[PDB]
Amino acid sequence: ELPMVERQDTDSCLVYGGQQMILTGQNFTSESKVVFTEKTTDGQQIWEMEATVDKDKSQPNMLFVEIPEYRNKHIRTPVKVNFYVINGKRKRSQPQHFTYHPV
Amino acid sequence: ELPMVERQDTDSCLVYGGQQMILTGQNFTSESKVVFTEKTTDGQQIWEMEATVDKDKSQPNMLFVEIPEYRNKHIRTPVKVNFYVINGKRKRSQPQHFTYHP
Ligand SMILES: N[C@H]1CCOc2ccc(F)cc21
Ligand SMILES: N[C@H]1CCOc2ccc(F)cc21
Repeated sequence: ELPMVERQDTDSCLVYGGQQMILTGQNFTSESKVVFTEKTTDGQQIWEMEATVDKDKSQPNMLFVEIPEYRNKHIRTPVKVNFYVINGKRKRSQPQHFTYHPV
Repeated sequence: ELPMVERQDTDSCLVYGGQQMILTGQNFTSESKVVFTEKTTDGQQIWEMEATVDKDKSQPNMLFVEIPEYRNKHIRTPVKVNFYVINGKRKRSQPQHFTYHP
């Protein structure tokens, strides 16, 4: 019943974001949300940003997602972040991995 | 809820193993296990090794893990392996990536 992500077609991009990522998986709906986050090693969440889903193109096994602009556009080394797909208030997918690179 | 791995502070190490890897995530418990694996491209698992967790230091969002020694310390090129966190008999995280170097 949870959203599931089997694959993503994009693992990185420049800090501005603003490019399409395709998620292959299961149990996506027009109410699925995609949420990018980042945590410190000790687990404090220091970033959260919802990503825009293209709901016309998306299908129950295929989500089209616009990668967010990263929290700090002035980073000087690549930064590892996560994203998950969530249905409702609690049914979230496993966390996926993504990397932003400096301009 | 399944174990979830959001971060690892170590992506690789030498075949000796023994250094500490911190995993950041969710739904870890004192019974969580960390299992390293290797499989061929036809998908046959050719290595399985449980990694020792420091259960005193670990928290529900942090696992302190001793990286295992790799199965063959005489390799001459790096080897890609996976690891996962498992609670109970079958509730596992998706596979994470790791590399052993010669
Ligand atoms: N285009 C609709 C119908 C097909 O199923 C989905 C799944 C996710 C989504 F965002 C939109 C849609
Ligand atoms: N130190 C205990 C209590 C806090 O939660 C955890 C989580 C994982 C673990 F290995 C041990 C513990």
